[PDB]
Amino acid sequence: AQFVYTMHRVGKVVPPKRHILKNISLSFFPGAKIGVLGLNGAGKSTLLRIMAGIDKDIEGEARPQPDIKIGYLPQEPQLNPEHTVRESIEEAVSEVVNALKRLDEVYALYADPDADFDKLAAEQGRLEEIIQAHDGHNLNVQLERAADALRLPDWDAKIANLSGGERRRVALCRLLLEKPDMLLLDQPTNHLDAESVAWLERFLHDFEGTVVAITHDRYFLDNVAGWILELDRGEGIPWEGNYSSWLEQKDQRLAQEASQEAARRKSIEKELEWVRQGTKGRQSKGKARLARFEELNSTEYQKRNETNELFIPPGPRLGDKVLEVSNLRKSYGDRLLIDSLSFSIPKGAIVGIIGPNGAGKSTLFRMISGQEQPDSGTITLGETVKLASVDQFRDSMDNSKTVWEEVSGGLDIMKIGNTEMPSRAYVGRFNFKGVDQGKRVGELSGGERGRLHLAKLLQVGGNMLLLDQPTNDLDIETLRALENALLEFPGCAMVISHDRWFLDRIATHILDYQDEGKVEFFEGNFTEYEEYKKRTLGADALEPKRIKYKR
RNA sequence: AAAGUUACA
RNA sequence: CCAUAGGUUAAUGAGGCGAACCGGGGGAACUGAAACAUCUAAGUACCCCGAGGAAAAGAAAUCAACCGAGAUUCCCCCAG
RNA sequence: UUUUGUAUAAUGGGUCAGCGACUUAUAUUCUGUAGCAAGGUUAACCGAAUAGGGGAGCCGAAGGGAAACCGAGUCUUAACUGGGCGUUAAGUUGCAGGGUAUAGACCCGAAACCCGGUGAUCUAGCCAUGGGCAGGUUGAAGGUUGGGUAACACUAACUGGAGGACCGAACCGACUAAUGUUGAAAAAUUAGCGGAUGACUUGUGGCUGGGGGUGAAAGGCCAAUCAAACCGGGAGAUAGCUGGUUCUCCCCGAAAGCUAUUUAGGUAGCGCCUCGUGAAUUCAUCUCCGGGGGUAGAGCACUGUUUCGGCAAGGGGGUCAUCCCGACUUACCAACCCGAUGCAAACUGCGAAUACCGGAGAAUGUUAUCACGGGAGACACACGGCGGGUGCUAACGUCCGUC
RNA sequence: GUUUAUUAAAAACACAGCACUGUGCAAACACGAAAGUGGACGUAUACGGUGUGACGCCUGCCCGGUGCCGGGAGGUUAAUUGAUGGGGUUAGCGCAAGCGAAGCUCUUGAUCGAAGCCCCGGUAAACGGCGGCCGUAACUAUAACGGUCCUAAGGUAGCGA
RNA sequence: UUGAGCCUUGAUGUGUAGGAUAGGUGGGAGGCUUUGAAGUGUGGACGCCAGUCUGCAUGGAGCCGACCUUGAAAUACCACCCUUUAAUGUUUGAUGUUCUAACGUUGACCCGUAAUCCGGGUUGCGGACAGUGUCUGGUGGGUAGUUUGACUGGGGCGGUCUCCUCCUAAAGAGUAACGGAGGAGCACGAAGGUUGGCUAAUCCUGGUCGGACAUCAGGAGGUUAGUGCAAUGGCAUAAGCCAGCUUGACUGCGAGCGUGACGGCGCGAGCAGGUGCGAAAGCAGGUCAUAGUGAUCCGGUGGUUCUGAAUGGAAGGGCCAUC
RNA sequence: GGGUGAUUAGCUCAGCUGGGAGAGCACCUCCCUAACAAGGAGGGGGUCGGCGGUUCGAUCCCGUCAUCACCCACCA
Ligand SMILES: Nc1ncnc2c1ncn2[C@@H]1O[C@H](COP(=O)(O)OP(=O)(O)OP(=O)(O)O)[C@@H](O)[C@H]1O
Ligand SMILES: Nc1ncnc2c1ncn2[C@@H]1O[C@H](COP(=O)(O)OP(=O)(O)OP(=O)(O)O)[C@@H](O)[C@H]1O
Ligand SMILES: [Mg+2]
Ligand SMILES: [Mg+2]
Ligand SMILES: [Mg+2]
Ligand SMILES: [Mg+2]
Ligand SMILES: [Mg+2]
Ligand SMILES: [Mg+2]
Ligand SMILES: [Mg+2]
Ligand SMILES: [Mg+2]
Ligand SMILES: [Mg+2]
Ligand SMILES: [Mg+2]
Ligand SMILES: [Mg+2]
Ligand SMILES: [Mg+2]
Ligand SMILES: [Mg+2]
Ligand SMILES: [Mg+2]
Ligand SMILES: [Mg+2]
Ligand SMILES: [Mg+2]
Ligand SMILES: [Mg+2]
Ligand SMILES: [Mg+2]
Ligand SMILES: [Mg+2]
Ligand SMILES: [Mg+2]
Ligand SMILES: [Mg+2]
Ligand SMILES: [Mg+2]
Ligand SMILES: [Mg+2]
Ligand code: NA
Ligand code: NA
Repeated sequence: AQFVYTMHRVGKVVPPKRHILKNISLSFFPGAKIGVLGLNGAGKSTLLRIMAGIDKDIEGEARPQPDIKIGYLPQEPQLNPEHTVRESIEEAVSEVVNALKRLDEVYALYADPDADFDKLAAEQGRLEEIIQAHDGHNLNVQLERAADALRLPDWDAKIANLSGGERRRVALCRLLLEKPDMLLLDQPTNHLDAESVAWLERFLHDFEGTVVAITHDRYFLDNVAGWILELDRGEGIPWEGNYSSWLEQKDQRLAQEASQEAARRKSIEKELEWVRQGTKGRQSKGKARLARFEELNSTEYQKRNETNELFIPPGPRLGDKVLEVSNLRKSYGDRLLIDSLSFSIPKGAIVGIIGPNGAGKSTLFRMISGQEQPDSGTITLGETVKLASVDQFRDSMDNSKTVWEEVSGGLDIMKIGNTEMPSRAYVGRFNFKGVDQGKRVGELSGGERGRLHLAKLLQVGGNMLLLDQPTNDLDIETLRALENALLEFPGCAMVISHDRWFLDRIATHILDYQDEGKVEFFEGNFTEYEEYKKRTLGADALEPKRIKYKR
């Protein structure tokens, strides 16, 4: 069984001397499915950037087999805002389109005999060969089939005027149109809804080539992965099994490491007590034991686990009238997202906003924050309400600035409502508890980017929160910390998310989008929402179709 | 399940 | 009945000793390195086996450089 | 002899006579001398063999560059106005001598390491075999006969003769003292002392052998030797350590410092010594001239420390609305400004004498100066004067500078 | 009883007794390149090693450390095997460049890979270990008692200048 | 019993539009089935739930193309086929059980032989285990060879060991002590280069929250400030502070010096080539200076046909830059 | 004589090359109770040993002294 990829002694060093990856020796075999786990900063995206060939700085040797295609989807897929849907899409088939245009230019040869045959007719064969390498002529059908299978927006739509989920779908389609042999995915379900994620995971299970996927979720991982690469601090640990068994193994590993560190502390204290005694005569003391103690005094890497410190500052006191919408309606062109929506938000409530992609979830936040003007108006907030909004996109932070400068603005004392707070203490409240204040925004990882985003955008101190997909790149630990912080909140919050479990653990009012632009509002949590649906239900259970890619 | 004590004419 | 091992009798040799030299089987350490462990001393001292008047080697599956020389051994250079 | 320094009460020598320590291979550099000279010279070897042949070679006349390569030039560099190394000075082979290298390498001297053998006639254990233990005590089990008991159990007397049992000779030891310590004796004698039928003692003969044995275990014993026997060899181990180093005269004449050191008592480069060669009013002294100081002394503008006055903010405890504006007390702690007065290695708005650096001028001085080359020794210093650190303004203390 | 022949005869060694442990016999163990011997012409009521040391009353708590015993799941892991990638050479395609078949080579090293170690239990007549500070009762004299920190556990019986 | 691979035989391929599950080109015409059907009843499998594939039963001659309005055409073969899958083979690999014939036997019997040695022969029992050889991981004071620094008011213990600043240090340099005080093992693509511009600390007076001290205004003062970090020396022409443009934090050299015992270290005008700033004169080969460090060996990386053990390459060397 | 460590609320102790400074029980009030204990609710405390120092911060960093706790004083 010839492998597909190999890494031997692969090591990476980041600023100062930090071995994110140390001695990672691995082989990737045909038909494999690997899920890469770890905390927010472990080095998963680093390892995939190495596997994509983008990073060659590493120590060791990492290489794929020759003439195998690696399709790399990062966790920051960039697209051309000028481009429309088709203008961004065809770049994945640009060879065929460019060659076809060249054929159109060449066809004037047989009209005008200028440099007739010995100069370009021979190259016409090379052009027809590059068409033949693909289907080429039946290309519009390929594009239509891909768009149908991935539920892409119509090609006339622009890219800036696109929802985050559909943006990720465009990136997925442009990646998979290349038709590679090894997929590298960096959180491929970042902004996807339930149907999109289910289709993607079925496709991944069907994929013939190798798949290496980074995921902070567990159910999609149980679906797709064949084995897990833990990727702890420094070292990568393979594992055969499911997420819960791997979790058990991980707790056992961390408990053993904690016990060994405690024993090390014990032995070091004992030997220090020995070192701090006198010679007692003209006898040994001994340099061998001194050397043993000096080498025993070493350094161990503590886990940079976020855990429960996510600091949501308390806003101003909130009256009973918080938010009210009456007959809200919004449409774009001919497709309408919200139609005759009315609801009131009692104080203290967490509102789980759910629905498919581009259904209007983010545009609702735009109206509430006042950046968009509804057709049917009647959005209102109580006079005590102070709004703090967290966007679906992090594209507002200066990647040059450091963490502390970007969060705090450079002022040593930070004002949060009534109380002045030390900026360094406030930043450290968001797990940047060391010299992590010095890291650059661009050099931060995706999960650290989300944490810094929350830190910068919760400082306004509003007692109404408008969080749009707040747990995008976060792992389970930061997710739990955020859930606890949201629970210990005096004000009220509206959270848009696609994590059903995270939304269920905190939501008190469900705002769910449906077809034909109806936004059903339900006061209650997800358990009683499901119970209400069961009480007044409809008889069927089959959502998907799982269309195809090939042919 | 827990439930101790509290000087006399 | 086999046959072999074994036994018996003959003839034929060799045993042991000896100074060095010679071929082989094993093979130190002190010392030097200003310590020492790679390294050196040194394949030396020593032990053992086997010859001979010498012994070993010896007649290219050797060198050399498109010219060539022609088995082995020893001496002087090459060259510290 | 060793030392800073010895009559030293530090070492060595009783004395005589004899012996006793810088040698010999090669190789290399320098000096003298001899021969030839841009040449000199052969080695092995042949040889009627100190000749004569033999020129294989070696050194020299050309260097530069890592090299290719170029060449009285070359290298560097894109190139050098450049710069480094060379060109404008004879070598070579003997002989004698001074060094160095390898050999024991000036002589003597370890404790040790390795190799091969000799030892269990001493002593450790064990094995086979066969001897020794005067004399006297105590009385175990068991047994018998009676009492007993249903039978036992038990009990008495008699018996019996156990025991790493008791006392004590031979025998085996070795606790105490004295003597003896160039002894009667390289461990004993004398007077006492312990065991003395046992894990005893003893004869003869065996067996275990050196990182091995044996050990009722002390590192004990293994031929008067044992934390690794003895004999022979490697072997003249090695010894930065000690000792010793032998005839005479003449000339010059040190150092005990710096730097480095697995280095401090060793060594290396430099300083200082000597010999040779070559060179300049080269060097030294004094006079004059041109310089830089930040020392002694002094001073208090600076950094600090100080006293005393005069102005005096502020600061600490009471008299009050023991919140405000503070409204009033210091026989005041107190730097800030001024007037006086001190102190300072790490203070300076000042500042010598000397010393040092350079120039000129004589006189004087066996060139005293510098460079190169051969040979060293020395790198433990001592005290005294002057300037100081340290110490106690101690030390024949210790550490620097200078004489 | 033994011991430092030759300054130590003792409280030292031994000892009967005790315990732990190994050992199923071609025993463990020891001497020995080996053969083979002892153990033993014995056979777990036997033999070896270790500690303690008649007898009497006893021998408390700690398995965290070191060792030993058991476990096998997972991790790390040797020699082996030599996939894969890279390079050297060159028949040719080019005779300007450069590429490069087959072979042969240099290197790199996928896959396979046991015991140990990590890990999980046990074991102290295995080697070993067996706490602080503060307050508190008719005098502060002391604390039966209490608070708290730490530990693997905090020294029990009995002895004690 | 399995694991893996390979060859066959099957089975399988729901987009939209389309008659309805359409893999790809085919390449061709009609074949299929009658060697018994286009079906009904029945059983399993797949099932993107439409459905097409299937073992059967009497009945056994009709299903699609061809026709085209779809990007494409009609399981209407064998294909070498792609995708998944399942079966018999095939190799191999693992584990297990049985066997005997290697091997063991310190079981019995027989012979050599008048011998509990040894050998041979029968037989029993184990048995490809055990055991040994080579290679290899672990353990291994059982044994062996060694190491285990120096200074030091004796040694040990404590402290120190390299570099920078001041004093000791005696007005040139240098100058010791286990003398007296402190620091370094870096920082900076600006905090470097230039060209312009600018001048502090502290105090007094007036001024909204606002005072002992924030920002403002004017007066004294005159560097008591500042310098990336110790101390010393220096700095107004600022070496201090601000801004524009920038990369001289250049490459090859280098008269001449200073300082070292040397290794080495430092300063440097000027020359050549290119550059930045400035209108120019000019300045710039790092930073106000003095700390911020490590010889050689060995090896790594890039460049250079300098070398290349017959020749052409190459390996390995050298040179340059660097780790 | 030399060396080391500790100092944090009333007590015993945790405390990030910074971030009012924390835990048990003590203390305060209120419930519960005839009344106390125990139990339950609320609450407050601080020289971070002290003058010192590179610092965006000194509790943890920064020489020192103050005290109590140790350790060593060997050949001699
Ligand atoms: N140049 C850099 N210098 C210093 N730290 C860096 C640099 N680049 C990245 N890092 C750090 O390396 C860490 C690893 O980041 P990385 O993106 O690999 O993590 P991740 O686990 O893959 O993230 P995520 O799951 O959130 O996408 C982060 O903490 C990041 O800040
Ligand atoms: N300016 C616009 N013109 C046209 N269409 C627009 C415009 N802005 C947004 N849309 C579209 O309208 C829909 C609204 O989507 P929106 O960004 O509000 O979030 P969502 O789709 O509800 O959520 P999510 O961000 O999670 O996908 C999307 O389909 C989006 O592409
Ligand atoms: Mg040796
Ligand atoms: Mg030596
Ligand atoms: Mg030695
Ligand atoms: Mg022959
Ligand atoms: Mg006398
Ligand atoms: Mg004398
Ligand atoms: Mg001569
Ligand atoms: Mg003998
Ligand atoms: Mg007597
Ligand atoms: Mg005898
Ligand atoms: Mg011997
Ligand atoms: Mg001898
Ligand atoms: Mg020798
Ligand atoms: Mg004289
Ligand atoms: Mg010396
Ligand atoms: Mg002196
Ligand atoms: Mg244990
Ligand atoms: Mg085990
Ligand atoms: Mg040893
Ligand atoms: Mg200027
Ligand atoms: Mg220039
Ligand atoms: Mg210009
Ligand atoms: Mg080369
Ligand atoms: Na990532
Ligand atoms: Na959106």
